[PDB]
Parts: sequence; C-alpha cells; structure tokens
Amino acid sequence: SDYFGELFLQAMRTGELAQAQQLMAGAAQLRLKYGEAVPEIVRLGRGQLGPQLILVCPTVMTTGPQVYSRLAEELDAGRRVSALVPPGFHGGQALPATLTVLVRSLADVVQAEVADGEFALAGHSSGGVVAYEVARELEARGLAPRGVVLIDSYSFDGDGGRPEELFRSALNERFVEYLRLTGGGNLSQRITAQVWCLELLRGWRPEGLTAPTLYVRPAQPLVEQEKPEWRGDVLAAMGQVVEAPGDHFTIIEGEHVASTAHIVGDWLREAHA
Amino acid sequence: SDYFGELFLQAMRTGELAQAQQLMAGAAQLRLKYGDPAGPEAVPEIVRLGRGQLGPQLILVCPTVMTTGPQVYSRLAEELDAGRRVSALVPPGFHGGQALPATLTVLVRSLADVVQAEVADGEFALAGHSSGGVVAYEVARELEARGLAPRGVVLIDSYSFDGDGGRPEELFRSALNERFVEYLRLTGGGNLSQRITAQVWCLELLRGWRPEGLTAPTLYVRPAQPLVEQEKPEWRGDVLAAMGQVVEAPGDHFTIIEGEHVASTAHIVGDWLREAHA
Repeated sequence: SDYFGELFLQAMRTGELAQAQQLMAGAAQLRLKYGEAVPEIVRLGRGQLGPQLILVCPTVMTTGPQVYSRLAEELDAGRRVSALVPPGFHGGQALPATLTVLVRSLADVVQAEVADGEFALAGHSSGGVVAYEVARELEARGLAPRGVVLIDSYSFDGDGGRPEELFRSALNERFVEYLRLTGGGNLSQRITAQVWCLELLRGWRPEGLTAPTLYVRPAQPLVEQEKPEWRGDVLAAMGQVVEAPGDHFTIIEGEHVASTAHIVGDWLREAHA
Repeated sequence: SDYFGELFLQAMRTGELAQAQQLMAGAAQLRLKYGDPAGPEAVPEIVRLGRGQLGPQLILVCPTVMTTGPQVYSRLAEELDAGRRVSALVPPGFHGGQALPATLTVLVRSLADVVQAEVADGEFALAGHSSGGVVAYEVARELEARGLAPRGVVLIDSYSFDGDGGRPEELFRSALNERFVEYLRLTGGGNLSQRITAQVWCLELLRGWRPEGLTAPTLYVRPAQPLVEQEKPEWRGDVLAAMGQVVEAPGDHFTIIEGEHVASTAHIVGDWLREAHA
C-alpha cells in the first residue's frame, strides 16, 4: 500500500472519491516534469517477420505492456507487434510537461523502431488518442503509417458534468480492480500520472491525418448516461467505424479479444495490401 | 511506502511548501476521525519524564506538530524534575493506528479526561510549547469547568494565525517546517504523511484561536530571538494581552527548550511554578 493510496481506496468506499481525485491532481501538479524520459517499447508475441504494429498503451493507472497481452497474441500471425509505454507511470520517470512533449518522445521511439519499413499504430481509449497524435507527427516528419486503429477513444467536452463523473467513476472501478488483482504497486505514482496525462487530452479533437483510420466501438456501454458529444467529433474524423461485441474494457479481454482482433487484423491486412 | 511524503520534501526544496501543505490538508480531511459519542475514541498517551516521584504534578502538553512526542520535552523535564512530578501528554493521530480528533472540543476533552484521571485531587499545573501551550490553555479551561483547580498554565512562544494570512505567514511556516523536517531526519523518523497530515489537521483546529475564560494564572515565555524578519505582531498580540505575566528568555522558538537554553528557561518556569503553587 501507499499512504495516500490507501486514503484513495478508502474514499471510493465512502463516497468521497471527488476529494481523493482532487488530491491526486494536486500531487500531479507538484510532480517533476520533463520537456528527459525515453518511453519503453516492448515486443509482444513471437512473430519475427512482417509489418510492424505498434500498440500505444493508454495513459491510465493500469498502463503497461500486459494490458495488450491477449490482443497481441490474437494479432501475432505474420506481423511484429510491440507495445509502447507512456512515461511517468513506472520507476523514476518524470511526466511529460505537455502533450507536444509526450507525442514527440513517443514519435522518436517509433521512428527509430520502424525506420523505413511498413508499420501501423493502434491504441485503446487514451492510447488510441495518443496513437493518432503520434501518427500525425510521423507524417510531419515524412513517414507513412499504413493506418491507425482507435478502440473506443473519447474526449470530454467542456469543464465537467454529472454524466462525466458517473462515467469516470465506472472507469475507476475497473482500473483499481485490475491493479488489486494484478498486484500492482506504486498506486499514487500510477494515479497521479493518469490524472496528469488525461488532463493533457481534454478537448482533444482529431485534426487531420493522411493515413486511414479505423474506430472500433464496443456494443455495450459502461453506464446509462454517456453523452454522444464524447465521441461525436472523434467519429467524424474516422475513415471507418465498426461496432464490436463487448464493453469499453472487455473488447480486448478474454471473452471478446478474438472477434476484436479479427476485425482489427482484417482491416490491417487491407491497410498494408 | 509514502509517495506524497516524498513529494512534500521535494516541494520544500523547490519553494512549493504552500502547495504541499494544501495536499496534506486535503488528505487530512479524508483521514478517519474520532469524536462521535457512540464510536471508539483514541486515548492520548501520557508518559512520566521525571525521575522525581514526589511533589505537585506538571503536565507538559506536546505540540500538535509532525515531531510531536515526549522526547521534545526530555531536556526541559530533566531541568524541572527536582521537587515536582513531570509528565508529557501526547495528542492523538500522529503515531500508530490513531484517528484524528473531529473537532477542537473532541481533542480538548480527550486530553482533559487523561489529565483528570492522572491528577485526581492533587496539586497540578500545565505547560506547553507553541501549539501545546494553546492546547494546555484549553485543557485547563476544560478542567476548571469540571471543578478542578490547575495552579497555573505556562505557554512557551504560543501564537495564533488570524485571517487567511499572506507572505509573512508562509515565511514563518517555512522556517518552522525546516526545523520540523530536520528533527525528523535526525531521529530516523518514518511515517511522514501520517505525521504531517495530523499536524496540518490540528493546527487548522487552532486557527483564529484567542484565549478567554481561564481563572488559573498564566505565564508566557517569549524567546528573545525571532525565526524570521517578517513576524507579524498580531500573531502574539491577543495571546499576550491575556497573559498574567510575560517573560523574555534567551533562545529562539525552538532553542528555548533545547540544550543551549533549556537551563535558563527551566529556572524561569520553575521559579514561577513554585511561586504559583504557594
């Protein structure tokens, strides 16, 4: 346990989660920032041949290569799959001062990974958001990603609202449960990094990308009061939108990863073809 | 593990003590409290410090700060140990499992319960350094309301922040904090967040405090040397104006009861107490 981490866990159980969030935000503000960390890139699965697929891990407390373990395995046939980990969630890593800093750090690692070979990017939620931004930056540098896949990416409108609180609370339930089960440590380090990084993405809209995009939408929502505005401007810039069985999280967990990978893999094969 | 404790220390070195205390205050609000009449109450620890087993009792109330405990008073008690029975009373929430008192009333009555049981019908007096002087004053008021008769209260450099405060307050708090933290680093101190949250919680209960309604005589001991240049006179003004006697003594806010000046401070306090018990 962490001292403030235990208070955060306790707050959830007592209906004081709003105050606990404010604390993690204040801590995130105090944390060291850079802008000089080099984001981790990890090979997933065994494939040694074919185009490279880079899975950008989400900027949330559970982040790490393992979030994509099932998904990578399903996609491992005839391609080289890697997970790219945003800095600040593990070890002694500083947080990126700005979204531009984050995106540049990650683009530099991808550039070095792929050189001039064919590649594509994919990401779940905030990972999809960040994948799209990294793609844009690589296109500015003259690279040509073959596609970007975003899995249920959303962007919060305005400054807040009650639907937002309920949705974030539902996300938080699953994040914390994963870490409890995963055995995950450094709870304050992980939550402060999440709070910092998600704030960088507030009001994000896809501004233009030459590579084709695929948006995968889970058939099942998390809560009743989800606002269409959260996805509307995102969807509008997507080249293709596909509904898939599962919810925000199970879409890439045991029960639905197979159909998700089928849709993603088929699209990626077309994209490279 | 204690990430925010680590952030607190970092923030000191980068001049963000104010933001860090704001974080600790928020956490303090989340911490479990005691005070509900039906729920379980934390019992404040009392500790004999004297070798002396004879004479009137002297109850030293430990300050509600991150370094709190009987050792802050070891030297003072050793100087005062002849002819009186010295004890140290430690406010709850700083160590172990302990919950924080819900309100100042809860704190004062928890402490007064312990003093009550300790002194029975014997002669006694209270003293405290800084916030411990403030709390000793309130505990004395409470005991007087319960029919007991403390022979006196000694406050050493007690002050009160009034209003929201500005740059002077931050500068004074930073100087205090520097000494608190150094002591903790020297005593191998652990559990930073537990100690600091409790400090920030308790010192907030004392914001805007002024003394009124005590019948026992009071002595205020004022260190001759300030901690910083920008010290506002309003911090002590109202406290002082209610003191029976005010005595200046060599030393600063802390060194007043440290090895350098503890002998001269005890002579002043000791002489007053004996005068008071007669």
